[PDB]
Amino acid sequence: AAADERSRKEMDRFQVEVQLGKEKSTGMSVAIKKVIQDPRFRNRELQIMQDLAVLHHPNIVQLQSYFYTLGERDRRDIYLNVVMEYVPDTLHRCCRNYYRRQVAPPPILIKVFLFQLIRSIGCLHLPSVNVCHRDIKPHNVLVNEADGTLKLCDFGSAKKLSPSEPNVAYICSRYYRAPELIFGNQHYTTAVDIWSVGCIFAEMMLGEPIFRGDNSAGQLHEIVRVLGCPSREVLRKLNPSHTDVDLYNSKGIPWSNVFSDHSLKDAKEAYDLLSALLQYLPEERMKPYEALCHPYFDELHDPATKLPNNKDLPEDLFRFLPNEIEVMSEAQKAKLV
Amino acid sequence: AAADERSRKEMDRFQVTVQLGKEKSTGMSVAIKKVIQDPRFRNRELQIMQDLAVLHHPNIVQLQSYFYTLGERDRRDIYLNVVMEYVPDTLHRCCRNYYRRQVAPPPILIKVFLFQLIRSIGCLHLPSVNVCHRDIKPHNVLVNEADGTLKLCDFGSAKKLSPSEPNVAYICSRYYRAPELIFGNQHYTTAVDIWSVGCIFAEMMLGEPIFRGDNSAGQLHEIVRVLGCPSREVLRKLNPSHTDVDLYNSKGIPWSNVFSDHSLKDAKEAYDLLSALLQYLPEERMKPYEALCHPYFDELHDPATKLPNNKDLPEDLFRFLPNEIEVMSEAQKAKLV
Repeated sequence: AAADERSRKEMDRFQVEVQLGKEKSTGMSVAIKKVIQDPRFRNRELQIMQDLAVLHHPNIVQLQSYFYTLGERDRRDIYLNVVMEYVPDTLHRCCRNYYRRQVAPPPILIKVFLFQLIRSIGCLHLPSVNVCHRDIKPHNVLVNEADGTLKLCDFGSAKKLSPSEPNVAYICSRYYRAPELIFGNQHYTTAVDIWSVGCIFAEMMLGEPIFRGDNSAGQLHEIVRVLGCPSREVLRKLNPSHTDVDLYNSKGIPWSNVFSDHSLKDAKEAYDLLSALLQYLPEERMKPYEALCHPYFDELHDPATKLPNNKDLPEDLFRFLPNEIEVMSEAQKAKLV
Repeated sequence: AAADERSRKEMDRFQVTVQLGKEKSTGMSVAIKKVIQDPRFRNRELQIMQDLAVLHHPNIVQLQSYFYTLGERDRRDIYLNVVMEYVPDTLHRCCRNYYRRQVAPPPILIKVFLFQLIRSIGCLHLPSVNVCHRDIKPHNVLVNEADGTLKLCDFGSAKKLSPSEPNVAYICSRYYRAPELIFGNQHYTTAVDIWSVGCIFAEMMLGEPIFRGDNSAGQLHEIVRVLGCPSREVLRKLNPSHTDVDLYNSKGIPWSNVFSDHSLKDAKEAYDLLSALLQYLPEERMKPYEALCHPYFDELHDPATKLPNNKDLPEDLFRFLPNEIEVMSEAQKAKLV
C-alpha cells in the first residue's frame, strides 16, 4: 500500500469505513480521494486545496492531509491520496428528502444555503485566490440541515484560469454547464461557476435540475427553451460560427410557470436574483459580493430571523475573512460587515 | 526495435502520425500504423483488416502485414504495427488540388468516386461482414485519378456493432457525424456511415465540408440550417427529451443555393442522390446497393464513358464479390451485375 514512510504515518492517522473514514485522533469525518500520479505532471487539486487551507473558509471543505500509495494492477504506479473534511449529507440528498414527501425545503433554508454557496465562490474568485471550481453541483455541496451550514467540496475539476492558457469544457457536469462551455470556448472565466450556482438555486426551488440535457445539443435546447433566444451580441461573442437567431427560436418560460408547483412570499425578489445569475453573457452575471447584497437576502440580517427549527442562523454566516473585506466596495462593507 | 523474430522478419520486408514506405519485394507503397498493445485488450482494427483481407474488395485497402515493436518511452510497452497498401493521394488532396485553382473536380470523377465509395460501405455493411467504419471522411479515402480507383482506408475507429453492447460517439470526426451521434445515442447502426458518405459527396461538390460545427450544438445548427427543422418523429426517435420543434425555425436551404459557386448541370440527379443519403432518420437513408442503382450513376454503365484522362473506367467497377451478389435484390442484380 504505502509508498513512503511519511505516507504510512499519514495513513495511520485515519481509519476507513472516494473512501470515507474518520480522523482517529479528533473524531472528525473525512473523505479520501485517490488519483494517479504521472511523472510528467503535478496535480492541481492538491495545490488548490493547500492554497485554500491557508484561508480556512467556513463555506469550503478543509484539507486535512495528503499521502501516497502504490497501485494494484501495477505496483510501478504511485497514487496521490487527498484527505478532506467531510460530512455525509449533500445538498442533493437534503433537497430530495423534502421533494420525495411532496413538500419543498423551508424557504429560509433555501435562502441561507444560497447565501453560503454564493459566499464560497466569492472567495474562490478573489484575485488573491482565483480558483474556478468548474463542476459546482448539488452532489458537491455539503450541508448540515439542522445547523443551516454549507460547504463547497470536490475540487477534482478545479483550475486557476489564466488568459495565457486554454481550457477544456467537458469537466463540468452537463446540467450545470454555462453557455460559453456548451459552445466550447477554450477561454472562459469564473463566471462559469456563477451559472452553476444559479442552476442550483433553481434546483432547490424546483426539485429537479432546471436544464436537463441528454446531450450538448439538448443542453442548449433546455436553456433556450426557458431563457429564450440569446441576442446577436451573445451568439457573436460566444458562438461566432452559428449566430442564426431563427434556430434559437423561443420566447422563453417565465419563472412563475417554471416554479408552478412551489410558492415563495418573495418570489419577485428570488426571480430577480435568479435572473441575474443566469444571464447568457458572462460579464453580465451578477458577481458574488453583489449577489450577497441582493434584496432576496435582506431578511438574513434581521435578528428575529431564525432557522426552520427556530435555531439561530449559523455563527459564521457574516464572518468574512480579511481577504474578502479588502476587496469589497464601501457599500458591500456597509451591508455585509 | 522488434518484439520477436516474426516481427523482425516482417519489418525487413518494408522500408521507411503514420509511417510511409515501400515493400522492397514489389515496390508497392505502404502505410504503417502503430498502436499501443494493452494486455487487458485485443485490437479491433487488426481483426477487422484480417476479416476484410479475405474478401479483398477492390474499394477497401488491403492488409499487407502486422508486427510488434517495443517502446521508446517504455521498453515494457508493446506496439501493434499494421501495414496496409497506400497511395499518395487522399480524396481530400485530390479535390484540394482542383479547388486550389478555383476549379471544381471533373463531374465524371466525382461520379466514379462516389460509386466506389458507396460500394465499399455496401460491403462493410453486409450482415456477414457487419463492419461500421465510424470515421468516413475525405482524408480516409485514397484515390488514383490516373485509373479512377478509390479505396476506403483507416479502420482505426471501426467496430462490428451489436445491440448487446453500447457504443461511443466521439470516434467519428465531427463534421461527418450523423444526427444520432450528435445526440449521443449509445446504440446506432451502420447508417451512420451512409451519412458520412453523403457529407463527402456534398464536400466533393462544394470544396469545403458541408456541415462545419465549432461544437456539438453547432454541428446540429449547421445541419438544420440546410436540411430544415427535423420532424417531431426525428426528435422523438433520436432526442426523446428535446422534441420542441419551435426552437428550430428553419425551412432549410435548397441544394441549388448551397452549390451556387460551382454550378453543374447534371445537377438534379446529384441533388436528388445527396438528399437520399442525408436524411435525418437513420432508417430512411438510402442503402448503399440502392444508392448504386440511382439514375445519377447511369452514365457509368456506358462503355463509351471515360475518365477525364480518356482512360477506360475502372476495370472492377462492376465486379461484385459473391458476398455482395447473395445480398442483392433481383432489381439490384439486374442493374449492377
